[PDB]
Amino acid sequence: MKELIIVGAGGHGNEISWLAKRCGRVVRGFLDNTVEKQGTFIRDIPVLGTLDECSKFTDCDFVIAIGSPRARKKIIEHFFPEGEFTFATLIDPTATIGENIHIEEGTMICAGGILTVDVKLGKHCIVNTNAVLSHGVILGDYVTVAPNASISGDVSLGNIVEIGANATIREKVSVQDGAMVGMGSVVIRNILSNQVVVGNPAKLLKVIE
Amino acid sequence: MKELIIVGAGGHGNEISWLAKRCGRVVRGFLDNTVEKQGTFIRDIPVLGTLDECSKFTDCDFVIAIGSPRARKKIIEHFFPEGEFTFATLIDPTATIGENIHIEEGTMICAGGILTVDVKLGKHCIVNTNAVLSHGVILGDYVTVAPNASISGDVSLGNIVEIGANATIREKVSVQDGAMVGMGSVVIRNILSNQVVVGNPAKLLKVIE
Amino acid sequence: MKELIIVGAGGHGNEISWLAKRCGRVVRGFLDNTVEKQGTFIRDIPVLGTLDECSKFTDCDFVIAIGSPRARKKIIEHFFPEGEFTFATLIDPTATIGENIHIEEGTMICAGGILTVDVKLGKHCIVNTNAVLSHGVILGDYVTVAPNASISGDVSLGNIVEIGANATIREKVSVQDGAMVGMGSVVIRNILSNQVVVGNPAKLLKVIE
Ligand SMILES: CC(=O)SCCNC(=O)CCNC(=O)[C@H](O)C(C)(C)COP(=O)(O)OP(=O)(O)OC[C@H]1O[C@@H](n2cnc3c(N)ncnc32)[C@H](O)[C@@H]1OP(=O)(O)O
Ligand SMILES: CC(=O)SCCNC(=O)CCNC(=O)[C@H](O)C(C)(C)COP(=O)(O)OP(=O)(O)OC[C@H]1O[C@@H](n2cnc3c(N)ncnc32)[C@H](O)[C@@H]1OP(=O)(O)O
Ligand SMILES: CC(=O)SCCNC(=O)CCNC(=O)[C@H](O)C(C)(C)COP(=O)(O)OP(=O)(O)OC[C@H]1O[C@@H](n2cnc3c(N)ncnc32)[C@H](O)[C@@H]1OP(=O)(O)O
Ligand SMILES: Cc1cn([C@H]2C[C@H](O)[C@@H](COP(=O)(O)OP(=O)(O)O)O2)c(=O)[nH]c1=O
Ligand SMILES: Cc1cn([C@H]2C[C@H](O)[C@@H](COP(=O)(O)OP(=O)(O)O)O2)c(=O)[nH]c1=O
Ligand SMILES: Cc1cn([C@H]2C[C@H](O)[C@@H](COP(=O)(O)OP(=O)(O)O)O2)c(=O)[nH]c1=O
Ligand code: NA
Ligand code: NA
Repeated sequence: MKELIIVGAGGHGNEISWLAKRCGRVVRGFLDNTVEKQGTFIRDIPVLGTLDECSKFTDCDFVIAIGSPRARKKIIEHFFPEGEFTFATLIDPTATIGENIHIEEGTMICAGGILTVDVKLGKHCIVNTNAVLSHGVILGDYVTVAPNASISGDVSLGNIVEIGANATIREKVSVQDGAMVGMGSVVIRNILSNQVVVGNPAKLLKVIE
Repeated sequence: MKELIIVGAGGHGNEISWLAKRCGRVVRGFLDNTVEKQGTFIRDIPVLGTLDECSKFTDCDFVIAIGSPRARKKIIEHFFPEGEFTFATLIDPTATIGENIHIEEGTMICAGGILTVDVKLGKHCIVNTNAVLSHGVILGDYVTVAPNASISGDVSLGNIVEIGANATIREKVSVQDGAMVGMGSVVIRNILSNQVVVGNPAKLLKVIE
Repeated sequence: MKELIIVGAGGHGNEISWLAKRCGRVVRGFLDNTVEKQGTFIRDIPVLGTLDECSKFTDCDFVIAIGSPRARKKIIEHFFPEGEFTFATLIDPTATIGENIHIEEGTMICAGGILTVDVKLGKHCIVNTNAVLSHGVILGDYVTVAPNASISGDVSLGNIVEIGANATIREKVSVQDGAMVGMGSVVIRNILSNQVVVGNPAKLLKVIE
């Protein structure tokens, strides 16, 4: 397999370098724009430079290890024009991937995650540690599912949706593009575009756009 | 082992056909009363007919893959008179079954579930994906534990109890027959028969009967 | 390896005898002060006597299998003077221990627990079943993390902190010494010393000292 460039040397990039290693991949390094991170390492893996150096590594697979759905979309749209780069799909050896699971390029399925049956993910999704996506779940592009999220059957998550840590989503709930579910929320109603909901039961906090 | 008939071709039957396959079982097919499902398949496995065709398959093990505790009880009482049929016990290879675990016929323990020590389950129980039953937990017959439920030590769950996804139950809590705990509930008090409780902390919503 | 003495023959000691067995350890027995437990067993393992018999077993490793952080501290300070005894570190074969994980003596990591990267634990910590400690998490001494707790990145847990079952802690939150987070709490603010917080979102209930 090609060596991997990880975009993002923060908390998510730290954990995705670990995922890559567990997947048997060689990480060439990170690209990160943070001034303080130039010349730095995570566990023997160098920050090689800024995102505008990505054209130096067309021989590598990429993943965008940045938790914010919008930040991944923005990076793809600016730095990764269609067909110029290839993207890894990283599935932790301890993740459970069942039957009729469809996962598009750039997606990261972390340790202990469970996707049961008939689950569809778009490009550059994240399913973090110990999260569960039950039967018939659909994710759009650039969806972030945080650790321990509980995504019940037939839930639909639009593009650039974020589901916070240990939140719970009732079966058949639809979450429209750009919405965010706070950590620990108990979601029993559909959510409209760009809405942030929090609490038990989940209620509208604010709109993100 | 005998081939398996799965009663219920909905969301739970979909996931239990997957469980059966993972357990090395051959699923002969589903029985389901849904008109729209006659002549249909889940992933190469046929809906063979209606529940009143169950006497055609006495050479098979059965499981009742229907999430509603009352629906499983009703099906057993009408269609499965004592000693006429045999029932599978399905334990996912990725479920953790510890020591002095007692599980009665027809029970389904799904992927990533954990039963630690001194746990007792009655007949036709479901412990769904990533749920944890800690030391001394007792389930009656026809108990449903949804994905990611957190059932602390020495909790007692009566017959036809349902514990919703990612709910949490305080140690030593008793839940009397027929009660339901909403998804995400934080249960710190005993629950009486047929009560539905929701929220954090869990409070009485309504009575189911 | 040395045979193990487990201090505490209650619910936690029951589960830690199971952990020890899974770790390939031989448990010589329990020490427990409970009058009713003298001459009793858990699953072929005897209660040998009271804690003041610990000097009879300097040839054994010890673990303090008592959930209360303060009870472990009190037992260590009274019965286990510095350098007189050795302590086991027990990590369930189904726990995931990632890279640059530092765990001090007497710590118990239970079945399905996940510590990702750059996690530091002090002495006599407990990480119970299916809990997740994400990148950069730091635990002091005598920290209890209950089943299914969701401890996000860069969270700091002081000494004698207790995090209740299936609680969720927002990234970068600091919890000062002696605080307790109720089961199912959604913690989005720092917590001060000896504070008990409950609920969604977590709010001050009382002070423990
Ligand atoms: C490995 C990893 O670490 S992956 C990362 C895992 N982390 C997550 O999933 C955390 C996701 N983040 C959240 O849930 C945040 O709490 C957010 C984004 C919803 C809101 O954060 P902020 O915009 O900083 O909101 P803030 O904390 O200032 O709170 C504003 C109000 O909303 C409430 N609130 C905010 N978040 C939540 C929540 N998750 N649940 C309940 N109430 C909440 C607050 O109580 C406050 O109410 P008030 O006006 O009555 O005081
Ligand atoms: C693989 C799988 O998918 S397995 C399936 C996993 N799914 C589950 O576990 C979900 C279990 N279902 C639930 O928890 C449901 O929310 C139920 C059954 C408790 C209630 O559903 P309904 O009867 O449809 O109640 P409904 O949604 O109309 O809400 C009624 C009231 O209760 C409240 N409420 C309902 N459920 C909950 C909940 N889980 N938590 C908090 N509040 C709740 C609502 O906010 C509403 O309050 P209001 O009167 O102030 O508006
Ligand atoms: C394998 C295993 O079993 S490991 C063990 C796992 N167990 C745990 O993690 C449980 C931890 N314990 C808790 O969370 C407890 O609920 C505690 C310690 C916070 C409080 O317990 P107590 O001191 O007995 O408080 P009590 O139950 O009397 O409730 C007092 C008030 O706080 C509220 N409250 C208490 N705990 C909680 C909670 N976790 N969430 C929300 N509200 C709570 C009650 O609703 C009550 O409010 P009121 O005054 O409005 O009636
Ligand atoms: C949005 C964005 C972020 N970054 C980097 C800056 C930070 O080091 C990193 C984000 O790290 P951090 O803020 O910890 O968040 P995350 O959980 O997504 O890792 O991403 C870029 O290099 N370019 C970008 O366009
Ligand atoms: C109660 C009941 C249900 N069913 C079928 C109808 C539906 O296809 C199926 C239930 O599917 P569904 O409604 O998705 O719920 P579950 O989560 O339990 O699968 O069970 C019967 O065939 N007979 C019965 O007596
Ligand atoms: C605090 C303390 C407890 N114990 C014992 C008494 C009980 O049997 C046991 C605690 O069991 P229990 O009360 O079930 O709680 P836990 O979850 O910690 O097991 O610890 C001692 O023997 N000495 C002590 O100093
Ligand atoms: Na798990
Ligand atoms: Na959870």
